Order: sequence, then C-alpha cells, then structure tokens
Amino acid sequence: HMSYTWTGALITPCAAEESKLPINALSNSLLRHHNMVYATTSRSAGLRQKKVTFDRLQVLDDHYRDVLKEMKAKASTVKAKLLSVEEACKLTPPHSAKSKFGYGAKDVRNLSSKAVNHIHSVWKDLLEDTVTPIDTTIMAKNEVFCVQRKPARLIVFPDLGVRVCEKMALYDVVSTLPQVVMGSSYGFQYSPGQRVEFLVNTWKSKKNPMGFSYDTRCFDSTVTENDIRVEESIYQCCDLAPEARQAIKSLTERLYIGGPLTNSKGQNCGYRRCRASGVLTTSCGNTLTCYLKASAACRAAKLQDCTMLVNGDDLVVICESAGTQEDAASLRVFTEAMTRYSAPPGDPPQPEYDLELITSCSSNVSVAHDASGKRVYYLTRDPTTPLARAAWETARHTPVNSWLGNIIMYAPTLWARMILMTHFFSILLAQEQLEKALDCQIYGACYSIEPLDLPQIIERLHGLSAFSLHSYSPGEINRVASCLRKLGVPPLRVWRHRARSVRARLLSQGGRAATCGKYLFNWAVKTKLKLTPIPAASRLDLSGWFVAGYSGGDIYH
Amino acid sequence: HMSYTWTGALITPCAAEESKLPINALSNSLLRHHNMVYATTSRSAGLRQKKVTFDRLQVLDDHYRDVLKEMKAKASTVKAKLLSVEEACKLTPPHSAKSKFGYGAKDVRNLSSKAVNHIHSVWKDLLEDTVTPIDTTIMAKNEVFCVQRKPARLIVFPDLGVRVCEKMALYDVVSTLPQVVMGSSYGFQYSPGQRVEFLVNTWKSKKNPMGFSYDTRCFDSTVTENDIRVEESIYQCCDLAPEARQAIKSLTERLYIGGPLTNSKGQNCGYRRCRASGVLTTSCGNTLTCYLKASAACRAAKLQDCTMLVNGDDLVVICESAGTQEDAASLRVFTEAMTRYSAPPGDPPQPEYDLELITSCSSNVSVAHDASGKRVYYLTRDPTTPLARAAWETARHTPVNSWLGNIIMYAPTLWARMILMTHFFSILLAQEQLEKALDCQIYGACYSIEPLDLPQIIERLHGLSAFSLHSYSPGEINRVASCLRKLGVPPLRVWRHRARSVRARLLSQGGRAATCGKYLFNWAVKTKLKLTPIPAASRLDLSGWFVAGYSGGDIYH
Ligand SMILES: C[C@H]1CC[C@H](c2ccccc2-c2cc(-c3ccccc3)sc2C(=O)O)CC1
Ligand SMILES: C[C@H]1CC[C@H](c2ccccc2-c2cc(-c3ccccc3)sc2C(=O)O)CC1
Repeated sequence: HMSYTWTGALITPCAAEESKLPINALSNSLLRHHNMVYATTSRSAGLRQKKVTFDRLQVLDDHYRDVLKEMKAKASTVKAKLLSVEEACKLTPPHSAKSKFGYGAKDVRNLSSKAVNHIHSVWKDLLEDTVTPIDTTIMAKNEVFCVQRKPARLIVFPDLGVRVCEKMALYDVVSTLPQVVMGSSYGFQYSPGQRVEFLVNTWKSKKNPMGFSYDTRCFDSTVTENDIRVEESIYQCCDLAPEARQAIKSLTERLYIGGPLTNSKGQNCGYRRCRASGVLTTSCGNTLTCYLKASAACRAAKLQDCTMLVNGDDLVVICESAGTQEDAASLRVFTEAMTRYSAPPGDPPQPEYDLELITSCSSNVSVAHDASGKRVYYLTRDPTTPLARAAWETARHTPVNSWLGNIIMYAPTLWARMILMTHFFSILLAQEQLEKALDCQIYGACYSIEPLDLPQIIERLHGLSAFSLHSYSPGEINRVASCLRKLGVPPLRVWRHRARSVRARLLSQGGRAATCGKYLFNWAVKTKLKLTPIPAASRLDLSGWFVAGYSGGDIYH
Repeated sequence: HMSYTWTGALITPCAAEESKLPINALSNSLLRHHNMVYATTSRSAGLRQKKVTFDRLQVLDDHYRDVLKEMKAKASTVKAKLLSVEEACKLTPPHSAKSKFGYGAKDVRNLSSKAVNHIHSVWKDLLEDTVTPIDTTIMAKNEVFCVQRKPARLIVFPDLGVRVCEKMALYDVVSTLPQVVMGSSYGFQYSPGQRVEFLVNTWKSKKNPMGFSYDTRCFDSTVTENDIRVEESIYQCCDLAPEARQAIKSLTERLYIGGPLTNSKGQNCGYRRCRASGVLTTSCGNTLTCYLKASAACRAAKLQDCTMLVNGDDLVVICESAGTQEDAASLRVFTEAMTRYSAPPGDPPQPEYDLELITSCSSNVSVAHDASGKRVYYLTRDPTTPLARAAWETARHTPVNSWLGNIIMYAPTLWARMILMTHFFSILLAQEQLEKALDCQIYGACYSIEPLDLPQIIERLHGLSAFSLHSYSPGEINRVASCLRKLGVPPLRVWRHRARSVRARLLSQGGRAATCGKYLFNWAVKTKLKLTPIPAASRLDLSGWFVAGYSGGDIYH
C-alpha cells in the first residue's frame, strides 16, 4: 500500500532556478546574513521523493465510523450548485499553469472560444468515463526559507482544462460543506482576529485548560484510497445536480484516488496512490480527513470536553487537563490511535498549559496593549520565514508577494509593522508603485491587492487597535530580537528613522498615500495622531475572504 | 554635431580580403548560383563612410525626462561588482585582436605577467585621467550576403588592454542592469522559444492587438554625446564601488562619447562623436537608448496598453488597437517623436494585425504542428543570409561558424533542419570532426560548441517539439522554396535522401553521434521514432546563455 511508485525519471524544472539569495542595492538595508537565506529547487526533489514514499496500513474501528456517521448526517443538509464554465473560468489565477492543449490562464479568464470548447470536452469525458486515470504534472516548489536545508516540496496537479472542471463540480461544495460538517472547528472561516477570539474563548471555557497541536508526518502521503473514497461519500451526501454527482464520482476515481505522474519534459515519473497536493479538494479533503481521524482519536484517548480547530492538516485541540502526567499518557493514546488511522506524527505532541505557547498554522496567540492601555489578544508567528522571503522579494519579482500577505494577516505584529511595512513602502514609493495591484495569497487563494488599500483592509480585518499596539509580551519581544540578531536585521532605531521618512514621503502625496502614512506609521512619531475610521473601508467588498481554504486549489478571489 | 569627421586617410584591410564566393567540391551540393553570394570588403568603406556621416539634432521634452526618471529609479536598485583581472581575462575570446603593446588574447587568457601588468597600467591610467580620448581602430567588416551589393559595415574598437578594463568596470553592470530597468521588455533575457512565448502572450493579452517594428536608420550614428552621458548617468544610479564609478566615468569621457579613429596601418582616419560599434557597452547602451526614446515616443503618440520588446537598436511594439485609421496616425506621431530624439527611421513603420507579419531581429513568429498535431509557435527568419553564409563556410574556415549559431537559434525551422543540419553533419562525418569544438555567436557573445552536443542544446532551448515539427505555414513554405530557387539550392527529395544517409552513418557510430542521427534526422524517415528526453541535457550548464546581449563586446563563454 505504497503512497508512490517511481520510474527513476527526474522531477524537472520549467525555467531557470536560483537557490542562493539574489542581492541588489536594497538587500543589506533588510538583512546582512545572506548565506542563511535559500530557495528550494528541483535539485533536491529526489530527497523529497524518498520522504513522501512509504507503506500505509489502516485499521478502522467504531470511534472512526461513529464520527463519520455524524459528519455525513451534517453533510446531508448541504445543497451545492454546479458552476457554469464561465463562472469557473473567472476563478482561475491569471498566472495559472497553461494547458497542454494550446491555451493558457489568460485565455481561460477571457472566456476564449478555444479554452471554453476544450473545457466542455473535458467535462463530457468526465461524465462518460469514470475509470481512466487522469494525467498529472509533478513539479518541485520553489520556496524560500532560513537555514536550520529542507528539500523542495512537491506539487501534483492535473491539466488546466481539468482544473476548470473541478471548480464547476466542486467549488460550491468545498466552499460550503466544511463549515457545515465541522462547525466552529473549521479554521478557514475565521480571519486572524476571529481565530484569536475562538482560541481565547475556548481556553477560558475550560476549568483547567490543556492544549496541544498535532503534526502528522507528510499528511498528504498518509491519505489512503479509503480516505479519499470516504471524502467522496461525504460530498455525495450533499443535495447535488445529477451531472455534479457524476463529475464528482469520476474525479474521485480518475484523479483524487491516484494517477500517473509526468514531469515538465513529458516523461513518466511514477504513480500516486495518495492525496494530490495540487487539486481543488486538497484543502477540504485534508481538513475533513484530519477532523475525522482526530475526533475519533480524541474518543479513543478519552479526552474530556474537547474543542478542536482544524485547517487542512493543521490541528489544535484544547481540552480539560487531568494533570501533567495523565495528559502526557492521553496524548500517547491519541497518537497511537492517529497512527492506526494512518496519520503518524512527525514531532510527538506536547501538552501546553499557556495559550501563548501553542503553535498552530505556524501561529500563536499573543497579547499587547492598545492606545488606551487595554489588553489586546492578536495573532503572531515566528518572523524568520516571513523575513527570509521578504529578503528574496527585495531583489526579485515573484508570482506571490509573501510580504503583502504577511502584512495583511499579521498587521498588528511588532515585526510586520516595524519591518515589513517600513521596508516595502520605502521600495514602492521610490518606484512610484504604490497604485500597482500585486498578487498575494490568503488561505491558499490568490488576491490582487493595491498596497494603497492596506489601511482600509487592516482596519476591516483587525480594527483600529492594529495601528496603536505597543507593550508587547516578553516572549514576543525576545523572539523578534533573537530573529533580528540571527538574520542580521537592523535594530529598532533604524526602522523608526526609516518609518518617519516613509511616513513623511507618503503624507505629502495626499489621498490614499497620506492615509498609508497616517495610519501605518503612527507608531513612529512622538506626537501620535487621533486614528479614526476610514470612510473608504466601508466600500471594500471583503466577501469571499475567510470563508474556506484553497491551498493547491488554483483559486483567484 | 556631426557623427564623424574624416581626414581622407583610407579604411585599410588587416589581411587579404576575398569578395567572390570560394568554391570547393562541396559547394554545388548546397548552392549553384555562386555569383549571387559575395563578401563585403574595405573597397566599399568609402560608401559606408558617406552613409554613417550626418548632423544630429536633438530636442528633448518632458516625456523623455519622465521616462528617464523612471529608468533611473529602477537602476538605483542595482548592485554591481567589479570583476577581478582574472575574471575579465577569462571572458576574453581566444582569437580576440592582439594588443598593440606586445601581447595577445592567449597571453590575457593565461594571466601572463606582461598582459596582467599592461592591464594594471591601463586601469591605473583610467583612474588617474578622465579626459584623454582613447585611441580606436576602425576596420571594414568582411560579411557575406546574397545580392539584392551593400557596402561593408564598420567596426570601431579600443586596444585589448582597454577591453579587459571595460569588463572589470562594466561586465556585471551590462549583464544585470538592462533586465532591472526594462523588465520583460529586455529582449536578450529570452531564448528564441521564450521570445516567441513572450510575443504570443503579449499579442493575446490585448483585446484588439496591433503591432509594429521600428527601424532606425544607422542607429550607432544617431547616438549623440547627450545619449552616451545619459547612459552613464543610468550606470551611475547603481550601487557601485567608488573605483568602478571612476573607471565608468573615465571610459565614458575618453572612449564611449567619442575619440580618434586609426586605420590598420596606424594613420589617423578621423574622429567619432557617436556610438562605437566594438565596445562592451554597445549592446546595453543601444538597448537603453532605444528603449528610452521609444517609450517616450509611445507616450507622445498616445499608444494604449504598450508592450515593447527591445534588443539593441531592434524594437517591437504591441499595443491596444484604437482602430485602423487611429493606429496609422499614432505611428506617424511616434516616428516624428523618434526623429526629434535623433532616431529617424530607415523604412517607415507599418501597423500589423497579424503577429506572423511583424519582422524584428530579422525574425518573425510562425506556426507549425508537432507529432500530436498541436499548433506550435516558433521563431524563423528569411533563410537567404544564413544560406549564403553557409555556402561561404562550406569552402572556407571562418572565425565564427554562422551555420552552427543558426542551427542553435533556428533549430525548429524547416530550412535549418532540412538544409543546415543535413549539409554540415555530412561534412563533419566525412572529416571525422563531429567531436571538434567550433566557435559560434549567440546574442553577440562567443561560445565554443561541439556539434555532437546539438540534440541536448536544442532540447533545452526549444523542447522536443523542435525534432517533430511539420505542416509549416504556406507563407513559410513559399519563402523557403523561393529562397531555394533564388540561390539554386537543391529540392526536398535531395535533402531528404541525404538526411537518411547522414542519419544512417551517425546511428552506427553509437553514443552522442547516434543521438544526433536519431533526434536531428527523425523527420527524414517513414517510420518515425518516438523521441524522449536525453539524460545529458539535464547536466548541460546553459548559465549565461540568454542573460544579456554583447554584440561587439568581445565576450567569450
Ligand atoms: C511597530 C512599533 C510598535 C511599538 C514599538 C515601541 C514603541 C515605543 C517603545 C518601545 C516599542 C517596542 C519596541 C520593541 C522591540 C522589541 C524587540 C525588537 C525591536 C523592538 S517592543 C516595544 C513595545 O512596546 O513593546 C515600536 C515599533
Ligand atoms: C525538416 C523537414 C520537416 C518536415 C518536412 C516534410 C515532411 C513530410 C511531408 C512534407 C514536409 C514539408 C516539406 C516542405 C517543403 C516546402 C518547400 C521546400 C522544401 C520542403 S514543407 C513541409 C511541411 O510539412 O510543412 C520535410 C523536411
């Protein structure tokens, strides 16, 4: 029951790949320790192949089937619509991988006759054939990290025409079903602020709280054919059009369960019998399967008054403590049950008794103080990876601007405000690119965002307090200082000085730019301004933001 | 403000010049119409002198300074390094013109004491003196053409010690800055396949596309002292070592802006006040200046959603059509603006509504079909000049093998595959010279290439489809057939017969030679082999191949 079989053919690149941090005139103003930053390339794909390849055994008991029956009962309340070819075309990112059949992402977006006709023929083939494995491309992802080197992650995706078909059959399912099936436990329905609110309230709701995060080792490779057929049975509980039922069955049999792996050069690399990392259902399938196995493992471990929070393969549980020793025994039982279900751990879970020490979705809750001095809970994370990626983005234009997604998601943080806002607004001003729309990712979906809209986006997502936070926690301050020293990032005095300069440059431009100066950089001045609601913030259509997860899902807005 | 002043001394040859096509026993197998092929010589240098000599007037408006301000802001993000003497020496072509100071290109390449000491003294002189015009040699280039006769082009170059110094000061600048300043518009960052992909993707991104190429008459002579000082100001925006700033200032003042012209015999020919065709900055300087004048002219003409593509003096513009009549008027304004900027046209530009009809870098996009029957865009050109040069190279060993550069650059074409590959592999087989490295030029830089490495080189540059193209366009077929009748080149049946013979000979040798037979000549057999990726192609280091243009730049890779 191997996750993969391989032919020995290489996972090849599409274009020239760089691994060493590129340097320009701006790099040193951010980070001095260049040798610590690297990008993964196809060269290390061979090592990832080794890591993702293993036998899966699955032993399913009554706790598993009981949870599954409950999930199916909730899924039966969902009604989902079939999207038209045109609606599905409009969800395609403009830089999405081109079809092998003579059309690209812009052709799909423009509803070009060639693309639309090819999609209709893929759709007809899905309804008529429910057996033939669909071809997929396997690529090494090019991602930036800080040392201590990891091999490249792999992306497995079907052709562009198939991806539009997945959206037609399943977009509405994957956007609606998880919140119905999992309720308050579905993490992707929350903005960072709402996630913090749910974690704090959950923690406070326990008499003696204990929390832990569970890291499954290579979650996608642990997903078996059973798990994928179980996910299909959940989707099939929905009230669906007969064409959607047929397309979902066909996509499950031909694509979701497994299929051949083709490199960028057209050679056969092997065969997948686990979750594809680049399909529409990657996020929803992972969340449901992680929730199903974890809920059943919570029952096997006899965890008391359990609240789970699930985002794909990322899981956090907050429950009633039975004291340190018994909590450790309970987590070993939880782990044994997850292993029997084919979700063994990477790092073994550790019980935590301080909410701030729980890391989930590489994030944690922390506390600061607003202008009035009130305690404010907010979401933060270790700044290492965001700062390493920012260094790369300082010297190279990338398809996804992580700095922009990071400011959006982590706007109240000491590091996003002091460093990211200051560094990138300085660059945008100098190039007169404040008004240029940039791509970024939020919960895996792609958004085109104008940096001038940032104050309004931040106010809508985090509130006005995000522009006034101070008196950060000692743990947070220590982590940020430690990261600046490790990467060779300049100290506060330098960032405060650059921020006053950036603020001054923005203020004189007036309009939206002055608003960026006034709101984003109020922390940098001696005589702070009275920050009041921005009128334009009401007009922003933020619907579709924080509804569901789409990592690997090829979704645009 | 004359481009040149002349004393009356003649532009003299360096060696024996042949004008008539040399004939050997192999000539007739390629071309029967011998009298149609000729090489230019110093005998026509006086005609070229008259063509290149004219007054330049320049009127610089707000659009020009607005574009220059933007280019400078992007140039300010560049960090460039000085090359060491050894790094600069290794970039010198082994057959590069010897120094008048008792050392040659091999002495430079070998880091010889005499060469290194003379280079150090030239470097010190550049730092100490920023006024004295640097001496240059003027020569009439010996180039092969097909009649309908052009006068010889002129090459102006400083001494070998100076050329090494230009590399130290400017190699990193000229290789990095253009792509930063011009982004996707910098043509030399693309392989032929990438150039076609950029042109088709640009053409498809417009609702109603319109395109044109712009031909400046004698571009080098149109370049003024202002243009050259403006290029220097762009280079000076970089983050540079102060020693590099001084050497760049010195080279601009003493060489780039102008200087005395000396013939091969040591006589003063005159004085240049325009672009030197044989300096390191010729390509980068022409590209920046053409991009600057054209971007400013696009604004004066009110061209909508402009995408430019620039390679030295060669320019392509693709924009949003405003209707036929508006498009033609817009081109007239564009021309008037280019003229005011001292870049008047040779041929008046013409609006095109078919991508295939746009000719730029003497090339055009065309379409054929791969083995599957899929439409494939590829770069082609009129084969007259490539075939005339191939005839010359059949009877004479030349410093640059144009047949080889043409197979590399135009590998998917009907003419390079049927004629060039067949003819030259037949010659190499008969002489057992398949393994012998030959010099060719790619974007002006010199490369030593083994013909046995062609299948891997072609696969990497063009993909496997290059070995399977068929169903060429009627426009392409008739242009190739018309060229064969003009030159008296044998028909398809002859080339196909010869290719089966060449293919059979290669296959029997095994190894790299059989790969050549199998991939290059698969079009020649009835029962075609299904071609698959070559393992040696992955191991091929093609770094520095499609990074920048170096025409006249004395660069070796
Ligand atoms: C974004 C802004 C928020 C307020 C902050 C600020 C304003 C005035 C006085 C102190 C600070 C401040 C600086 C910190 C720091 C810790 C480790 C590394 C670098 C800085 S932590 C901190 C705080 O309030 O908790 C200054 C930066
Ligand atoms: C290199 C190879 C590519 C396939 C090609 C080929 C194979 C089988 C049948 C026809 C051809 C072929 C020959 C052409 C030609 C037109 C004018 C002058 C000379 C030839 S054009 C052409 C085509 O497919 O478009 C034959 C040569």
